[PDB]
Amino acid sequence: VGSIVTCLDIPCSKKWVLTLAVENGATAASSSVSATQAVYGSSSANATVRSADNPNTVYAFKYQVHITLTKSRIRLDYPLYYQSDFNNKPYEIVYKYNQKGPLNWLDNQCVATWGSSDPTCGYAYNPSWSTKPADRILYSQGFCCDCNAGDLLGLSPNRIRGGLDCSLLNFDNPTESAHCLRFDSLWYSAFQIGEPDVNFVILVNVTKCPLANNCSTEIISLSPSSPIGYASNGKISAQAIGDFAPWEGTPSYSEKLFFVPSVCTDTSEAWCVDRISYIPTEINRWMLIDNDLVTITGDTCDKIGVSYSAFTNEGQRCERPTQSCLHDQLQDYYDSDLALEQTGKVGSYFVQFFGDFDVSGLTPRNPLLRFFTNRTQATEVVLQFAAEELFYTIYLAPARFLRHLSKINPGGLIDLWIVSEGTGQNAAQFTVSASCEPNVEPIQAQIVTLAPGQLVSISLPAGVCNCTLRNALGQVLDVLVLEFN
Ligand SMILES: *[C@@H]1O[C@H](CO)[C@@H](O[C@@H]2O[C@H](CO)[C@@H](O[C@@H]3O[C@H](CO)[C@@H](O)[C@H](O[C@@H]4O[C@H](CO)[C@@H](O)[C@H](O[C@H]5O[C@H](CO)[C@@H](O)[C@H](O)[C@@H]5O)[C@@H]4O)[C@@H]3O)[C@H](O)[C@H]2NC(C)=O)[C@H](O)[C@H]1NC(C)=O
Ligand SMILES: *[C@@H]1O[C@H](CO)[C@@H](O)[C@H](O)[C@H]1NC(C)=O
Repeated sequence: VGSIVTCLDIPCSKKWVLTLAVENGATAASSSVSATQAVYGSSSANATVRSADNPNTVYAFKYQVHITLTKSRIRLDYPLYYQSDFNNKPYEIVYKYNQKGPLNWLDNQCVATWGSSDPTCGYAYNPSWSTKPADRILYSQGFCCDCNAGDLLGLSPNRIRGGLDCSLLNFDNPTESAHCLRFDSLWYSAFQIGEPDVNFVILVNVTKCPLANNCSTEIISLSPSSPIGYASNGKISAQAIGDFAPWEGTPSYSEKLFFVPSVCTDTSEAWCVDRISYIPTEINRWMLIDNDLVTITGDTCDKIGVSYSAFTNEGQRCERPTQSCLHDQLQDYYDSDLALEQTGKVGSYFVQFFGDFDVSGLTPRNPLLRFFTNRTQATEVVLQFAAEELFYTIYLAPARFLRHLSKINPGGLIDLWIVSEGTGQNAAQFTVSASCEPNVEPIQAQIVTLAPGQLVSISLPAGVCNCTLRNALGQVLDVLVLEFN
């Protein structure tokens, strides 16, 4: 049980403070109880609460109080920091014709020199919707391959990427090829990951019921981010207490990037609309991928985010097969883990393979990285109650029998004098009992009310009388023995 404090300079004049602990657990059908629950003001002994200062006052429950605390599973929430967006699978297209016919060195050359208004691949622009030549993206026009001798050794070595037949002397036969970088419809958003925060929910049910010798219910929710809640017009407050910091050994994903599918540039591709659908089977296919598998600058080949500079500047580009520089993309990680998921094995990139990923309440374009855990831990919950309506005051003053005045005259009439000593204006109720034993009919006790400093006399109708003074609540103050007859 808790004590009662005066409300120092949380709205109250007097305040009941109680501290409880609640712990979470995996209950089952058989053992279904993890709750912390306590009742107050129901038994005849726990009906009063000691005061912090001035013990002469105790507070009795006006209602019987039911408080129940339950704790959710413990979740690790990883803060996300937006990096940029990344294409799912870039692909190379090869052009060997244009609107004039086959590409060749004589009458219809492949054009990819920077600055030309005539690139066979076209340019890309930044912003993408622009056609201003000043907004052309460097290296976006791709590059040409032809039936010449490159700087390195060989005879017509640049024919390989475009599949050119450098032996036919024929104007229907193209002798040059253009190579352009393109991005498929699906774009992922990538996030950096911070160190996790702990999260849980504590439900506090406070139920007031009448005394017995209708019920009311208020629910307070508590969390590490919102640790203080109120109820019944600020008359009640609950607060979770402790170091909510993550523990040692919690998994860290700092070196990784959170890859969330976000955008379809061509919404007419049903496969793309599926990849961004916020349903649990696809959200569990979002990916954590090591940062060193990504190129944020796009000038590194065979890395997530590869772009025009890496594609065009690859050494001996024309001697390489198509789609070179474009390996190991998000689509390849997806297919790799998808086949593992489709065969009951454990992959390396899907979030479902990292733990109990929370898919609830996720809104598109506002993703989160949250994992439920094994953890069970106790959390102290401090409760405060405005005592104005929960308790009425009960005062306890000292009280003596005035021995120099309380006598017995020789008919049974006991003249008793009681004094309450001290200062105060709050009366206290006292019970006076008499136990005259030898052949004396019973004497009924009587309640007397005395404020500090007051003094009253009451008469009670070979013997001896045991007279006892009792407090308003389960105490005895003074006892005097007096002879009779
Ligand atoms: C906040 O906290 C307070 C108290 O801490 C809660 O109030 C308490 O709610 C309890 C249930 O909600 C309630 O206990 C009930 O007592 C009733 C009898 O007085 C029961 O009818 C009631 O439901 C039963 O529970 C049984 C458990 O299995 C169940 O078997 C039973 O169903 C069988 O029995 C009926 C016949 O009664 C058949 O018709 C039926 O077909 C089944 O055979 C039934 O479900 C439960 O036992 C407490 O009395 C409440 N205490 C107080 C002080 O009010 C609040 O609910 C909490 N608030 C919130 C929001 O959580
Ligand atoms: C929880 O921990 C226990 C041992 O402490 C382990 O056996 C169990 O597999 C764990 N479960 C989960 C879901 O982490």
